[PDB]
Amino acid sequence: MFAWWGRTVYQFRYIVIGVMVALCLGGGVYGISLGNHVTQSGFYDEGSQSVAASLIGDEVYGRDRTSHVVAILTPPDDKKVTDKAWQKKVTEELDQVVKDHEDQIVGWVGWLKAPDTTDPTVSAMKTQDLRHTFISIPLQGDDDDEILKNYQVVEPELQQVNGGDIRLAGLNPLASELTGTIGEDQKRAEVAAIPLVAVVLFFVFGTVIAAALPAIIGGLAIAGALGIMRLVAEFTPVHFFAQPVVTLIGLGIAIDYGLFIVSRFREEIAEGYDTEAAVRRTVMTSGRTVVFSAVIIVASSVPLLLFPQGFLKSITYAIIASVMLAAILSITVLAAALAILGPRVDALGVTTREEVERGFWGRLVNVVMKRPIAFAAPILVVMVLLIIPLGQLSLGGISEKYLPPDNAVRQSQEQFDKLFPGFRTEPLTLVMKREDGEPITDAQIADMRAKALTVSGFTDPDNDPEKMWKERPANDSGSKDPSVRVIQNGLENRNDAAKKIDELRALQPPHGIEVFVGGTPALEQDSIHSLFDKLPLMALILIVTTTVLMFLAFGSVVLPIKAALMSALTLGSTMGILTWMFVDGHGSGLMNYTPQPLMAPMIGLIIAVIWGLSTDYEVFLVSRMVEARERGMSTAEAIRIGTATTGRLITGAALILAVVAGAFVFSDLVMMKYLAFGLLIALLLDATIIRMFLVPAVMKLLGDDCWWAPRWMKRVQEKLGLGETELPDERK
Ligand SMILES: CCCCCCCCCCCCO[C@@H]1O[C@H](CO)[C@@H](O[C@H]2O[C@H](CO)[C@@H](O)[C@H](O)[C@H]2O)[C@H](O)[C@H]1O
Repeated sequence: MFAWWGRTVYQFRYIVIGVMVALCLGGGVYGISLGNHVTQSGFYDEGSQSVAASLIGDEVYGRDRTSHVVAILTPPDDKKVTDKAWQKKVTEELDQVVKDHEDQIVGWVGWLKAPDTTDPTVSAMKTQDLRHTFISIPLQGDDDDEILKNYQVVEPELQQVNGGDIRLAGLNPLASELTGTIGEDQKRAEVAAIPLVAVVLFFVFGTVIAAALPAIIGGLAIAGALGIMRLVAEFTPVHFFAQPVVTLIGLGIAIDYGLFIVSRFREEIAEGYDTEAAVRRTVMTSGRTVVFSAVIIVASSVPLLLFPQGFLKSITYAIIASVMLAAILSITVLAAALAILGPRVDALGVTTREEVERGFWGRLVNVVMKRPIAFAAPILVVMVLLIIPLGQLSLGGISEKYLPPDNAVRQSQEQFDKLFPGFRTEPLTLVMKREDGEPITDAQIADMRAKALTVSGFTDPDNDPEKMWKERPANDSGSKDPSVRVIQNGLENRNDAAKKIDELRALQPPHGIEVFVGGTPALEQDSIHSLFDKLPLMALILIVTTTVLMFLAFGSVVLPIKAALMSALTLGSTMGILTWMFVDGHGSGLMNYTPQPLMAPMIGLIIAVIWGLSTDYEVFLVSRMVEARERGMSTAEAIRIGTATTGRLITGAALILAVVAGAFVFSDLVMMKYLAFGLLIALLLDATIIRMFLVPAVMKLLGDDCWWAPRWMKRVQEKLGLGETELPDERK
């Protein structure tokens, strides 16, 4: 199968370069417009009750646009807000930007619009010392994405009022700053990561052309991957986070895939094979290894589709499209480029000891295999102790804390929450709905409200139980159906969300009406629950599919079960350190972030990426161990030769993916630091502790058992065209 494709990619080398590059280049220009068709929601279980409570509530009471923008206005020269001359100056500036942007702004609302008023909440829009006052600027739009795109049209002119002294906070100033970290992370990779991976590529090949090919394949991969997702956006929504994942993960392992193809090609050239025979032996070995490695990551990402979070679904599609296009380009464009170029892939040089490290790998493995229990036992018990911090796992939602504490937009929100306490609330909603269609009586409301007061832990700023669980305000865009009435109240502690939500759902609603418990604490706790309910079924599918794929890439049954254990150990040890640094705070003062509960759908993603990544690096290693073993060599020889003919490649393939990960660990977005650190930690763990010690030690204990497989299972692999674990007699 790969032997057949090895020679066909040489006979049609000119057209597979022309056609496949054209598709990858066509998707690039078609993918430039991808940033204009992305959404920000998908963190909640869309088929849950808290979401239903939000759909019903917005349909009846209307969407709330009061929290879109809150602008803190401060008069210069210590003037008080009662300065009539200053009020006239800023109101005209506000009336001016609304006049110029009627299509983006509904209007502005606040104490300035009525300085002499008797409304308490409007009079609370000013501080007791008359030095600050805030306004609400509701924005136009039918969904949260159109609203945010309207705030970004007016923010510069809005920021210029009051001599520039205006603090913008609320839902949209933060969302602009959160989604803006994406571009900050891309530009940081284009000026700091892609130059670093250029000098890493040159120190493995010594010539510019051999080093430039994996980068070209990686560029063609993301170019064609951004085009695939732009086509996906024509049918279903896609999230903003799916663009960095293509750069953070797809661009990294695509260069890794293109690395084993070019290295194996130069290896066959030095052995004395001609250009056609070389590209066929790489496809039978590295090309086969890369295809298996790509399908494994796919098998690591599809179980996330069991999870109902659309944020996850959009990301799996980006991982699938990036790793598969990478493998396809590796055995098409790259394999044919090596066929056209040939040994003048080593021609140019930098002007335009490789055998001594390969011996150091042999010496280290012989030390490991000589006293293996002295290496396996201390390593695996240390990794188990690194899983202990995972017991302190807490889960939360998005807030202004996802930015560094020195972020101006975050500070403007925190300044609002201390000058004007009471306006910012996260209430749990009791959405009452009658199936009669008849109005809900005032007694039905006071009855459901009386049951909500039997549940402690709810906010009471007035110090009166009669003022608790008020009705939600009715905006002028909602159909005031008296069949549906909702009452809401916030919590004294967010940590009581899961507890108090269950206490509200346990209340017996009035005879005819049915109650839906919603609010952002309910939305968060329902996405948490949906992940950890299908997390075991996800892990079951994740493990059995990756294991059988390695049984085909290799020829053994115990080797895939070994790697699964070494991948589970690397997983738990990596997530325990992350819980130790992003939840408990160890490393927050240096990396500039605040420890806080994690986004629950993000632990599902980090499980998928780390697993498929650690398995891929096991496939890169053992593929040469089995290939040497298939030549009749002993187990200790197959091990040594395995981790010596690839000990430099796997080392180099890890630094590249670590550099691009090291560029996202500086992201102002904290959950990107969590993801990029997870790749950085697991990469170092796999490429050093696992590869150099735990793999040779455990395989030495097993001996010839390492390669064993039942016979009725080896012929199946053989039957499919996947039994090319060993090469043919060739003369060169
Ligand atoms: C390959 C890996 C396979 C791993 C298999 C994992 C199986 C499932 C693990 C436990 C499942 C239960 O999931 C449980 O959800 C509740 C929801 O409150 C979490 O509760 C935790 O988070 C929520 C939200 O902050 C709150 O309860 C509180 O922060 C904390 O107690 C528990 O921490 C978690 O244990």
